[PDB]
Amino acid sequence: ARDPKHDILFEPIQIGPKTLRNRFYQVPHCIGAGSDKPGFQSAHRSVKAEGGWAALNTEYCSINPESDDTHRLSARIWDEGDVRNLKAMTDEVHKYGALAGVELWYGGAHAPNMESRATPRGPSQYASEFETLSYCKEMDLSDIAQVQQFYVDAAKRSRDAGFDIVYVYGAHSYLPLQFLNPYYNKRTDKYGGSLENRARFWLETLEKVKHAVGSDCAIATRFGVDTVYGPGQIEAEVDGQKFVEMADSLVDMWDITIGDIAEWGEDAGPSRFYQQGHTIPWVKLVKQVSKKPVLGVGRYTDPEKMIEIVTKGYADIIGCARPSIADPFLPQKVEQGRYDDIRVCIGCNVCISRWEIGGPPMICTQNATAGEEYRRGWHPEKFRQTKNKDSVLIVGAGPSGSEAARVLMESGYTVHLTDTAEKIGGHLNQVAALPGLGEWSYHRDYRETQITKLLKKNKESQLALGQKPMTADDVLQYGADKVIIATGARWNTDGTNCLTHDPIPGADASLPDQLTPEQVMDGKKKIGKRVVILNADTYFMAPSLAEKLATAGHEVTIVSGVHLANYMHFTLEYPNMMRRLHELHVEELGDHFCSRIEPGRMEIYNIWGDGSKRTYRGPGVSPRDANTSHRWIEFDSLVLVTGRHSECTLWNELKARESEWAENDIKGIYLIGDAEAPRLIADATFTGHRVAREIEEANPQIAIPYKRETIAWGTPHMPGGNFKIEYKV
Amino acid sequence: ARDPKHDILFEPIQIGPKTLRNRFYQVPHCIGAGSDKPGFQSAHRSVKAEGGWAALNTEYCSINPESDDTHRLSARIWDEGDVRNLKAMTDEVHKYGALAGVELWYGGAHAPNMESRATPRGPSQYASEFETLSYCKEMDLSDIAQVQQFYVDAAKRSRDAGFDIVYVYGAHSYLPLQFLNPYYNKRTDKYGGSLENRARFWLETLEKVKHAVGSDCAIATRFGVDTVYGPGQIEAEVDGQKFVEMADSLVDMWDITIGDIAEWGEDAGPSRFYQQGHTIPWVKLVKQVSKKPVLGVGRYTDPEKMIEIVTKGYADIIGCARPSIADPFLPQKVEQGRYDDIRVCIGCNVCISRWEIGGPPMICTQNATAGEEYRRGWHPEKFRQTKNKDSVLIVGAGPSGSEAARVLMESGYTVHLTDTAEKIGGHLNQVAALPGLGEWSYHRDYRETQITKLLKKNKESQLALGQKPMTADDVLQYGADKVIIATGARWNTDGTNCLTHDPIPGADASLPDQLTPEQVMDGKKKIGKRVVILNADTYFMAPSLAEKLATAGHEVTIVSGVHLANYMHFTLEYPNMMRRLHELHVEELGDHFCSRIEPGRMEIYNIWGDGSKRTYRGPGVSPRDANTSHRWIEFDSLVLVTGRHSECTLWNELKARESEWAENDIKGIYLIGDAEAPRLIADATFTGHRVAREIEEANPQIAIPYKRETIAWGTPHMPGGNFKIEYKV
Ligand SMILES: *c1c(C)c(C)cc2c1nc1c(=O)[nH]c(=O)nc-1n2C[C@H](O)[C@H](O)[C@H](O)COP(=O)(O)O
Ligand SMILES: *c1c(C)c(C)cc2c1nc1c(=O)[nH]c(=O)nc-1n2C[C@H](O)[C@H](O)[C@H](O)COP(=O)(O)O
Ligand SMILES: Nc1ncnc2c1ncn2[C@@H]1O[C@H](COP(=O)(O)OP(=O)(O)O)[C@@H](O)[C@H]1O
Ligand SMILES: Nc1ncnc2c1ncn2[C@@H]1O[C@H](COP(=O)(O)OP(=O)(O)O)[C@@H](O)[C@H]1O
Ligand code: SF4
Ligand code: SF4
Repeated sequence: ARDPKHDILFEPIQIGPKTLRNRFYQVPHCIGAGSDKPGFQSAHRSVKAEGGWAALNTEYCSINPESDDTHRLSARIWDEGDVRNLKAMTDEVHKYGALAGVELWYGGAHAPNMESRATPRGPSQYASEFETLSYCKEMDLSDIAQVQQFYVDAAKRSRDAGFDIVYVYGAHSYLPLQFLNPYYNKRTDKYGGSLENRARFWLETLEKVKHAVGSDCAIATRFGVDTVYGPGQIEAEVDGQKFVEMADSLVDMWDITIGDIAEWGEDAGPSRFYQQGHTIPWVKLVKQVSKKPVLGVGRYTDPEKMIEIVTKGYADIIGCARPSIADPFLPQKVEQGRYDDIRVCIGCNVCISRWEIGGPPMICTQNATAGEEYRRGWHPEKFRQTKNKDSVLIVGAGPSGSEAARVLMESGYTVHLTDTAEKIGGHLNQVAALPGLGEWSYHRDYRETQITKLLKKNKESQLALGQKPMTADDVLQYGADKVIIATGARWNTDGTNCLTHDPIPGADASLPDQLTPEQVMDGKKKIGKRVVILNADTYFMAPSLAEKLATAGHEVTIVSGVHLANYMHFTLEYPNMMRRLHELHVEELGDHFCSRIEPGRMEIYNIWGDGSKRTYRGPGVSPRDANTSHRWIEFDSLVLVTGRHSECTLWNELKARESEWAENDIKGIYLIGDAEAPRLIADATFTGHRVAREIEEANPQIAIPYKRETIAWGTPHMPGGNFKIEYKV
Repeated sequence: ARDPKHDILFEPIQIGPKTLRNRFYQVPHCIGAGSDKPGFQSAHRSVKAEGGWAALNTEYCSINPESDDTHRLSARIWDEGDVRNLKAMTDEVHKYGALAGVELWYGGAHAPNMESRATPRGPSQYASEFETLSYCKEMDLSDIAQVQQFYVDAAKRSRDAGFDIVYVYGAHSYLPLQFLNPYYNKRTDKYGGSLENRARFWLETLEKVKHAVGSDCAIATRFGVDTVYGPGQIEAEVDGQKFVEMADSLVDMWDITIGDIAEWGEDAGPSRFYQQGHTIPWVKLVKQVSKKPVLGVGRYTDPEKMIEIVTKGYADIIGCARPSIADPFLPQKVEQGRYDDIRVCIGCNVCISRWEIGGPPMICTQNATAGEEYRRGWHPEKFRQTKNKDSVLIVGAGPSGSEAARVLMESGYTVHLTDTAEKIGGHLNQVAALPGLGEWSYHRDYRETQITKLLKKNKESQLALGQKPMTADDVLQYGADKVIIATGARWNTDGTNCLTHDPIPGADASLPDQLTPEQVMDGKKKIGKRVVILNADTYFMAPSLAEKLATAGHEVTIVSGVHLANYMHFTLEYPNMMRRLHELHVEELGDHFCSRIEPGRMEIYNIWGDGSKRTYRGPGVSPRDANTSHRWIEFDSLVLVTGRHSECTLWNELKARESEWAENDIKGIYLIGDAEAPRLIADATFTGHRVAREIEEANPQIAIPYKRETIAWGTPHMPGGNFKIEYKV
């Protein structure tokens, strides 16, 4: 039964000329579809509509080619061709009884315009702090009028495309906020200086947009009410509440964020630094002055926390981005009282990393169907049922083997899942114990819960933990029709790394003064005072180990041959991670790698130490002057973070005996997850989901084709257009 | 007329079953189109076919989704959709009598598969040294047979698509090279160990592809004959030549490069480091052993250098990528003896920088129609002719103003171009005087030459240099119908920068101990011994000034608030630039910026010195602990490289008197290039090209729409497919 206290989340609420059916609201978020992948855009949003979300929004939607985010992918509403592509989404969302919203965007200099080559315009000329080679033209009064007109023409196309909700977007330090914020706005005319003057651009845009479409569409606005930068950008109790009072009469609904664009991880709070509800102290300030409905995101996954912010009067509506990606059916699950089916977001920001890299589609660590709904036909809650009695043995219960188990049981198969480990979750169990990573637990907590539930409904299925390791003969004599090897990866013990692909002389994790991540996380092997971490990985392991050891009292130096924490730029974790290492006194030596190791010392070299001039010097000889930067540094312990290898011994043994499978009635054995190749957790989860989805295909080791959303030559994007080459001569 | 010694370049040569009409060959190169923008792909290659190139190749062309380069854009030949898209290019290239070629690609772990999410396969499992989070599965024998079959199926699709030339691609350390090269290949079976074994994968692939399509298509191979890394990878006189001998009977034509993928600026050599012909010492080693036609790229633009390598017997064919982008008509121009019309590539690698960023279309510093042929209808050598006698005044002869003059004169307009400078070229004249950048001067040399010749045939046009600066009154009284303002930008003199968008206290380049780039390049202002460069720019200025200053004997420290030379990662200059700074003893302080300057000293701070934990602390205060890393450093001279600002005073004065334009018979005044917003040189050039092409449009200040190559919802990419959402249930 639904807890009756949760009934309030299912009450409707008026927003201008529209009604939201409940309090679950998907705020605008990127997915890597834009107006470019209309199947993905429409499936991803309409699965959530079917899942019960009251309103579904596009990501940021450019109003004109001079706000082109290429190389990143935004939605666009430039012309009739975009109207058609985006209407595929509004039509589909409407079929499930939800509203659709579009977030009208203009970036100023933050949009680098790499496709359009156009010049962005802004309140003053500046080079973007985020796109540092991108500059804008300072607007004159006619520029201001013409960009306001872009907004009006876009709002009109938006109504043509079937949208119910139209935003003017002034969060993440985009144009309306640029004019509001003296960090950007240095004008001394009537659009700069006092708050009334600084607000003028956004207020006139709202008035013009509302005048164009507002009796048909709700006019929303998204506002970074505090830049979380201190004085000198926007402060909630200085300009923020006061802007709200100025704009309140024009806005049908407030959508509130904090932070800027360069560090928008302050908005999309990674769980490493921020808990559910972290934005409350700023967001709550808006309902203190607004007489309109208000939401403000804060990684809300828990209906207990949701009813708290509503009954205490801090927000009227529950806005979510990530939680809707991890679980498009979150609302229906709360409505039906299926709390234990809720697939809770871990705030890892892998979904965001995709968009930040610029171009790739979204993926999600929890939800292997995000991005897959359209092109592979994978609905998160509906699985093809087996028509046979086949059984599957799965060796290994980390993200990949556990997801395979969950999906195969959902599809009706008999599944035996086994692991030496005491509990489900494989390498994630030690990872989630790293400083800050505690919520990454939820990935294996969800799978433990679901697998336990699923066992009750197939009676032949089985979960066996803390078992002896499976051997090739155990597998061969197990009795399963098909077998999945999901045995994971381990960190290298011998210095092998992506720069040289070879061991490092003297590297050996069995020695008393060297350790792998696993040995560090296990916490039995002694670690001395001075610790060097030798790093050839660009994600979280080395910085997380550095933080762990430094908080535990060690003097830590990281020697990195690749850009330290580079992938954390994309998950937005990097700025706070670097501040954390700095507070903790961790020393960083970038651009160095290690050519050999001995007890208590290691030799390092600057990676740019070879001569700059290449000549042909013949065979057997380097074409550059020799690198003479080598020097010795000391340590008491050396932690090797140099890369990973697949644990695929068992697979190798079974394959060498493939001639024996048929006589043992084994029809197939497949290799997934880290054991095939070291993957992101999201991608290991994906491989388990995919093999389970395709377990009946000719070769389940290899994905079948997905639908591609690429133009077909001979079909013009513009309706009635001419697709042929035409020179202007 | 053509020099008779160039006649050799126009002799045909047989390659297997096909005939090249001349010795001008466009090797495979990225353009940002692949099979996804079939308009762009077909227009870009077919203009060159019209321009006399004997063969035009697609870029690297994936044979299967488990070699997907997303976020970077490759061609693809995975299915019938791609066959239709690429056939637009083969049909268009054939219309002009050239051969069309495709480059069959499989990247191993170098392809990060961010769209497909499939697992790449390789000779041994490694993490790519270029994509450092991307790992492959080690190939067993069936894997090898399967990937070989992918090449075969792609080659059959290629013949369907109408290609004449099919490559097995084994350069830039892609898969055939990975099996060849013990840096990657650690196998101990019959595909590893000896040369014969290491070559077996590439040899079998060639035999299979030749078998499938060889009667119909020339089989070419691209080979990184030396990795330029010394022993430990491929060396030309060790494995290189011996491999050519083993494969010679299978290959119709050799296409030779040097270098790997992580540092492929050794192949696409930047003029900063490499002259025309820089590859000859390695390339000529192939004809020492091969009996087949051979080419090897080397930034060839001069026909004198071209006949040298053919008459000496070092190559049979002139392969080009960049020269063909700068001038699609280079071969016709040589054929007709129009040497002074040749637009010579400057080796800036801005074209490549787009590809490297991942996703955007190619652009070109010399050729402002690259990427624009299809979507704007801009042919590089055909100009719509004016039908009126309108005159245009152009103030400033830098890359934008001189491009605008050139195009307007080619279009039949009367133009008067004026500048205070003694020579055409604007800010490029000092830029090209920086260490290594002398070849960048070709951009202005081309325009100086072209403008001089256009004046001889456009008799009412005029060039005036060494002029007094134009004032607003001079412009208003000048007598032109239209005016273009192209007055450029300057480096900031008060510390204004992209981090704070404000001046720095104490910054002022009028002080004797502080200098701008222009003051350094001018050479008059004295510079002291200890130099600090303060940098907030990510491209070439700060590194290039550091080189110049350290080579002149100064002790140089670079304090950089942004990632130093970040943009040079994309131009492939970064690795030799860092080696150059290291060998000159230039010190770098990354992650710091500057809070105030005084005579001989400046206060710097660590950019990550703020506390890592954000909390609500109310207005007037930072949400984090204070940054306490501030410290002073001394200098004798401080070079300010903090950002640029438009020089738009003349513009602002004319706009302030817009009410007088009609009295003075001025129909419009437009603002282009760096004076509208500081741009890359390629983009400043584009703005002048654009306004010239669009001088008759309603508002030439703003680009008209271009044709968009994005899918139309309702049309499936696969012929006969179903575009509608369908779930697998
Ligand atoms: C993209 C990505 C994938 C994320 C998760 C957030 C996001 C994305 N793109 C956005 C955009 O197009 N416009 C916009 O206004 N906001 C965008 N976001 C931020 C998102 O809307 C939320 O503000 C944050 O994710 C925090 O909310 P929550 O995920 O904790 O609920
Ligand atoms: C992309 C880019 C834009 C550049 C100019 C070169 C290039 C690109 N992509 C390539 C790819 O798809 N396959 C391939 O084999 N080579 C590719 N290239 C390298 C190019 O082919 C030449 O080897 C170099 O540019 C050197 O030749 P040149 O430009 O000096 O004539
Ligand atoms: N022979 C084996 N028998 C049983 N379990 C195994 C065996 N080999 C490895 N495992 C288990 O396989 C799991 C792989 O999990 P993990 O490393 O998280 O991989 P992934 O991320 O691919 O899911 C580990 O929990 C490990 O205990
Ligand atoms: N008032 C003026 N009258 C004539 N020329 C000017 C005036 N102001 C600036 N210039 C010239 O304009 C040119 C601008 O060139 P440049 O800086 O290279 O801009 P861009 O990169 O946009 O082409 C310089 O050569 C400069 O001398
Ligand atoms: S990738 Fe991590 S963050 Fe993003 S929605 Fe999924 S799960 Fe939450
Ligand atoms: S961008 Fe530069 S290197 Fe590339 S083709 Fe054009 S002029 Fe040559």
